[PDB]
Amino acid sequence: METMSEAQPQVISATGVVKGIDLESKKITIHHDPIAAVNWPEMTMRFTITPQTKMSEIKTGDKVAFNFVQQGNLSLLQDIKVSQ
Repeated sequence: METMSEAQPQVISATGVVKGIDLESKKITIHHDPIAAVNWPEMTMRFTITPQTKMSEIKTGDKVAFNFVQQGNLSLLQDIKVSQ
């Protein structure tokens, strides 16, 4: 079995409810539905805003859909928006 890696983070899609937003510390705290791709159960997790994250208007209590990558020991948001 080949073990070499192109080291390129998969984009992980998830849903949850926003519990806290800290634009300055670059963290959005989200109580998410389970995420099968990474074998995470329902949890509250801190996700990181990068300068490239495609933000939209979100607030505490919103149901959101979001995408993130696992890279540099952090969960880096690719985008986030309100969701059904």
